[PDB]
This record gives sequence, structure tokens and C-alpha cells, in this order.
Amino acid sequence: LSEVSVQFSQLSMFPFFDMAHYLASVMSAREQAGALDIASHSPMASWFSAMLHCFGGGILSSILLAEPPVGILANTTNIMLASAIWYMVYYFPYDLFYNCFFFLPIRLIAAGMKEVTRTWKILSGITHAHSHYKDAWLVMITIGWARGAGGGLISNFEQLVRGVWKPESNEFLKMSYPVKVTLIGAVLFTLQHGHYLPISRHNLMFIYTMFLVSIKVTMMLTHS
Amino acid sequence: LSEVSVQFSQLSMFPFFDMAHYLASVMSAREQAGALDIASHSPMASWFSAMLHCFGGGILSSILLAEPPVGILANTTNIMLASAIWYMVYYFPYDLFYNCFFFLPIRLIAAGMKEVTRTWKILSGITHAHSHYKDAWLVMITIGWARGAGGGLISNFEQLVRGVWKPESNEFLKMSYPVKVTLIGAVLFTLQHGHYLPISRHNLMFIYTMFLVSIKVTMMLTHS
Amino acid sequence: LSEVSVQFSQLSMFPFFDMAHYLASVMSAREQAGALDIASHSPMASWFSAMLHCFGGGILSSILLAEPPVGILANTTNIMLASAIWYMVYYFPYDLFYNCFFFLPIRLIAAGMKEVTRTWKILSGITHAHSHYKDAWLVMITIGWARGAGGGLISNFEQLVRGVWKPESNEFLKMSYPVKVTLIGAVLFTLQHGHYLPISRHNLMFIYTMFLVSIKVTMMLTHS
Repeated sequence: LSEVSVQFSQLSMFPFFDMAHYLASVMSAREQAGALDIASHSPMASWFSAMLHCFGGGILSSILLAEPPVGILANTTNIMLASAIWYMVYYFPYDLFYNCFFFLPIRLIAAGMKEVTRTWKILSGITHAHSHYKDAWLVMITIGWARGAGGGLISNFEQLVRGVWKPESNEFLKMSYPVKVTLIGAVLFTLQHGHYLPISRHNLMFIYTMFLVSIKVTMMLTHS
Repeated sequence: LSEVSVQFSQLSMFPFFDMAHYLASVMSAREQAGALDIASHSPMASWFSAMLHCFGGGILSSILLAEPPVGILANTTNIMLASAIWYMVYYFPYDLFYNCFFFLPIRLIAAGMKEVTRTWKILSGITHAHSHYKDAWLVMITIGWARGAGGGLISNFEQLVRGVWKPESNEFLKMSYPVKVTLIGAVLFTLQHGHYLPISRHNLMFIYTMFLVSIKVTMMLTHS
Repeated sequence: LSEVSVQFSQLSMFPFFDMAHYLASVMSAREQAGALDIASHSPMASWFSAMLHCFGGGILSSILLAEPPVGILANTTNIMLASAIWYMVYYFPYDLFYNCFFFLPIRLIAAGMKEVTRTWKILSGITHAHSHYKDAWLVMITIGWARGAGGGLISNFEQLVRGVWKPESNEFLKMSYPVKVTLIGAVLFTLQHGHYLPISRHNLMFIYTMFLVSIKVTMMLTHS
């Protein structure tokens, strides 16, 4: 029944899903060590650290392609869409916002939708790298990987923003779960582009997103 | 009497004022902790650290706009104009140069003129961001702020140049005086170009520069 | 006998010599402190650290000229030509690869040919900076120097890749031998393109390459 994958490919991420990636990234950034004290004594550094979690994919993909990183800041609709979630995750009265979204079902849905935004970011970078370099496989893998787990790769300098400098925790030394999955996804969809992978994009799109959501759901379920 | 602000808007900064910003930035870089030993044992690192104080506004504004940072190095007239001040601040015979400009009236004039160069840098980055992005308010604020206090934002990596690594002293954690004033100035003049602020450009230019020079003059006076 | 310098001005570096620079850079990167443990437990970090040694010249010259650093990754022939040397230097059976190239005559030839690749990289960056900026001397010096000893200037962040952070060992504080030689070469050949240096390009090319190979051969001979 390939008619269902065609319906899944018509999804738009501007309203609902972009907020889910921004919320899951800001909440996961708050749950990190010493992030509450940053927002309590320095809202500017905690906000910029949240933007590195939300738009880290577009920032790294722009720096690697010699594209202006301020161009991501031009979309005032998206920047304000993530800043409002940041202010509510940290500075909501009675912390009713975080306590509501920390609930297990709501946290599963929000995180699972961020996994969906990761897919289109990978394909965005792969097709965008194709616009700059035609059949260069390594460029498309790099930019698609840069948009999939951008915040995970700038995580070393993102830690430097909040104040913690950990030179021993490099992403290439121990590839974390999201970064290595984005690497696998970037390679697969580059072969999907490259036509070396015998499957349509939309079917590979659906099965990779499902294989990603199912794992993180299982992780968040087996963790609590 | 708005006829005086029109006369003030006609200042050219190429001869006198650019040297004032370069001198105030190089001298303030020397007075930092452990800067004399850098120039005495490694003139290369102290010179580059001085260039990050002088041209830090243009460097950060070029990196944010994907513009070549080496383009700032193209103006050999400006680079030599700051390197000559660097060599005289550190390596002048009998230190007659620094001892002359460390005098309170001369230090007040040189620093007060750097406050004037900060204004045109803010407006240069706001109008330059307007050339790249029409009515994007956040881009004009970012680039105008990047040229106002550029050396203050790269201060973390500028410290890494001389050899001091302070991951705890982030500019976003505690906003210093010059950086936060440039932020206020970048926001005000951005509302001016967007015509959201009910005042002419020339008058807002003059009152902001005066409000800036008067504060630093008061600071340098109340400090000695 | 200027008839021999013309025959030398004609070496093509695509087959033999590019592998020599990649081999000498990867082997010298392995001989660094704690580099074997990186490749044994984190092949991704050791590979990227090896690429920063091989293509650090092109990477830094691209970042300084606002050119896409991923553009160096487009040449899959050159990237695979260096990654194969990386895998054989580290993961060859019985380490027969490193033990063969660590032999003194073979190590002298491989390192001496990397010194030849350094020459064309300096001239590549000088002529490339001439294409972006006509008679800008400082830009031609910077880019030619950026291609000559690129891995030596990103060495601070390259150390951050493998996991070691030394904020005290800056290249400008104590200029190493290869970096300061590339600076001298970048200045000499910049005076050549500007015709301020009374010598033909081909002759200055040959005498500078010989003066560089003879020194490193003497160093490797007096070190063992």
C-alpha cells in the first residue's frame, strides 16, 4: 500500500512541527547540567544556547556552504517561534509550561515530531548541496548531516556558550545516538538522490522517519 | 537649533577619528592582564590581538554576513594606520608614547572620539544589513551591534589569542558597558531606519553620541 | 643554467606528490601525543584530524576568502586519496605500512615531496588572492601563507578535534618551523607577483623549494 506514503510526503512543517523541534531542543537544553542557573542569572546566554539547539542545523549547514548564518535570523517568524517556546520553558509562571510538556505522553509526541523535522532537514541539505554541487556525494552527505544533527556537532562550542568547556567530549570521539543516526540518514538519502539506492524517496522517507521515531519512543519509554 | 546637528552629521572619520579608535583599543588592550609580556616575547600575537580590538567590529560583521574577513585587511591604509599605533603603544623608546596618551585629558579625548567612531559603525552595519536584507529588523540590529562592539563580542576568542582561556566570562552572561550600549544603539537606529522612531537620523545620531561620550568621560573621571 | 629551473617549474602534483603531502601529514599526525588511542577507539575523530593535516591549507584559505570549506570535500579523488593513506597508516595489517614508510630514506623522500607541495600551495593562494583582490599585498600573503601551513594554524582547533585543548600553545606566540617558513615564502612570492623582487618566478620557485627540502632533510637526519 504505497498510497499511504504519498499522503505522508505532503506534510508541512511550518506551523505545528517546527514548534515541536524548538520545544524538544529547548527542553533538552534545559535538562542539561547547570542550564537552569544560566537562564536565572543570564537570560541572554541561555537564549542563544537555545537557538543553537533549535537552528543549529541551519547554522552549521550555512557555515559549511559559505552561506550567511545571519540568513537564518532573517526568518523572524521562525526565530520568534522558537524564542517564545524558550521563554515559556524557563520563565513560565509556576513553571506550568515545563511541567505540562514534561508529562510522558506529551514529551513523547513532541520529541517524536522533532524526529520528523530531522528528516526534511536532511533532505533539505542534500537537495541544497545538490543546488551548489551537482553529483558530489560527500557534499550532500555533509550538508544533509549538518542539518539533521547540527546542534549535536556544535555541541562543543554550544557548551562554551553557557560556560562549560569540555574538550574531551568530542562528537567524533563518541558519536551520540542522534548524530550517528543523522549520519546514516544523510548517507541513505544521498544514495536515494545518487540513485544508487533501489527505492523511491517517499517510501525511504517514511520508513526512515518511522525507524527513527520508534527508537526514540522506545528510549524515552525504557528510560523512565 | 537643529542647524548644529546637520553640521555634526558631516564628520569624516578617515584621518583623525580612525586613529582615535585604534589608539583607545590598543591602549585598553595593553592595560589588560598580562598583555605587556605578550608584546615583549611574542610581537605577532600582541599585534593580532590589537587588530581584534581595532577591527573587531568589521571582522564580526563580515563573518555574520558571509563576507570575507580578509576584505578588512585589504585597506592597507587602515591596517597600517592601526599597526603603527600598536608599535608605538608598546615599543616606543622610553615608552614616551603611552606615557603621553595615558595623561587624563589626552586619554579622555581619544576615548571620547572612539565613542564617535562607534556611532558610524553601528549605522554602517545597519545600512549594510539593509543592502543585504531590506526590512529585516533583526539583521540590521545584529550587524549594527556587531560593528559597534565587535572586539567585545570576540573578546572570548581574543583572549584565546593572547593565551588566556576564560570560558566563564561570556559577554552574554554579563553584558559589559560598551557592548550593552551598542545593543541599545543598534536597536534605536534600527527603529530609525524603519521609521518606527519619531526623530530624524541626524538628531538621533547626535544625542546618542553625546549620551555615550558623556558617560565614558564621567566613567574615566570617576575612576581616576 | 636556467634551463633546469624551467623543467622543474613543470611538475604535476596530482598523482605522486599529493599522496606524499597526505602521507607525511597523516604520519606526523599519528606520531603526535595520544593519536594512536584516538584511531583505536574513535576512527571518526582520527580521520577528521588527519584531514585537517592534509587539507588544512585549503580549509583555512577557503574560510579566510569566504569560500565554502565543503568545496575542498567536492574533489572526491583527492579526499579518497588521503583517506586511503589514513586507513593504511593506522589500520594496516601488522602495521606493515607505517613500518615501511617510517624507514629513514622513505620518510625523507615523502617529507621532502610534501615540501614541494607546500610551494605550489603558497603560489596557488597568492594567485587566487590576486583573482579576488588585484594588487592587495596583505591578502596575497595571508592566503598563500594559509595554504602553505594551514594545518599548522588550525592546529589549536585540530587539537580540539582529537580531544586535547592547549590554550597556551598558540602559533603566533611561538612560530614553529614550517609555519614561519611558509610566512617567509608567502612574503617572497608575493613580492614576486608584485614584481618587487628582482628574480623570475620559476627561479625563485626552485631556490625556495630547494632551501626548504634541504632544511627538513637536515632536520630529520640530525634528529635520528
